Amino acid sequence: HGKRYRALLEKVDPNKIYTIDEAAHLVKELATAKFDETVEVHAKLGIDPRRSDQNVRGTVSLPHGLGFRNDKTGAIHAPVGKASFPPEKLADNIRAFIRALEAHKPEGAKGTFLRSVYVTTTMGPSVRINPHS
RNA sequence: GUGAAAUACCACCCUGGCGCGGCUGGGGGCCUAACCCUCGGAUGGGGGGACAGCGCUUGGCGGGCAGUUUGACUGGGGCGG
Ligand SMILES: [Mg+2]
Ligand SMILES: [Mg+2]
Ligand SMILES: [Mg+2]
Ligand SMILES: [Mg+2]
Ligand SMILES: [Mg+2]
Ligand SMILES: [Mg+2]
Ligand SMILES: [Mg+2]
Ligand SMILES: [Mg+2]
Ligand SMILES: [Mg+2]
Ligand SMILES: [Mg+2]
Ligand SMILES: [Mg+2]
Ligand SMILES: [Mg+2]
Ligand SMILES: [Mg+2]
Ligand SMILES: [Mg+2]
Repeated sequence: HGKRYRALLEKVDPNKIYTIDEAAHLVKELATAKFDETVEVHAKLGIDPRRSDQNVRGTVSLPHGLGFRNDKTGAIHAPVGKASFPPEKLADNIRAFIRALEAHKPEGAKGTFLRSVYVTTTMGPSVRINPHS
């Protein structure tokens, strides 16, 4: 890689599990990008994609504005916006969409579901965050 | 742009691979000091050796033994029915 996140990886730690509100505020400072940062935080899920009965879909737009689908490998992705929103508001938006997921969580789906959510951007790292606290 | 999927820095995952480490399971070899055998001698020497033996536990083979079962009707009983 470059020195983009080799300047930035000694301040942000993947090893020791973290929670949202303390690890939420660093998402715009962790991206050294030149342009237009669109943050994406994600976790994979414990449902077997090999059966379509357990899949999940929809379109639910976020309150704040532009600026959910599971794959066949069983992870989850979604855009939360554009550069736009600041660092301290996302404790409000970092628990926002994350509670729209579990709405359509399947019943015959087996296992702990939000597994490892790593707060990231298009431009950014692996850092542990709790889905809840 | 004629394949529908886009060839960026990223993370989050699939599949096989190596790499380190964490809990590890399995194999091999050598060693002696437990344990076993032995030695005119021994707090020692030689041999076998963590096997074997012995305890607890697992499943198996098991008339060598043990306890028993092996029906009634019936022109006697069995055989047949
Ligand atoms: Mg030897
Ligand atoms: Mg010896
Ligand atoms: Mg001796
Ligand atoms: Mg000896
Ligand atoms: Mg020897
Ligand atoms: Mg033994
Ligand atoms: Mg008998
Ligand atoms: Mg018998
Ligand atoms: Mg008899
Ligand atoms: Mg009779
Ligand atoms: Mg008669
Ligand atoms: Mg008669
Ligand atoms: Mg008769
Ligand atoms: Mg008869």
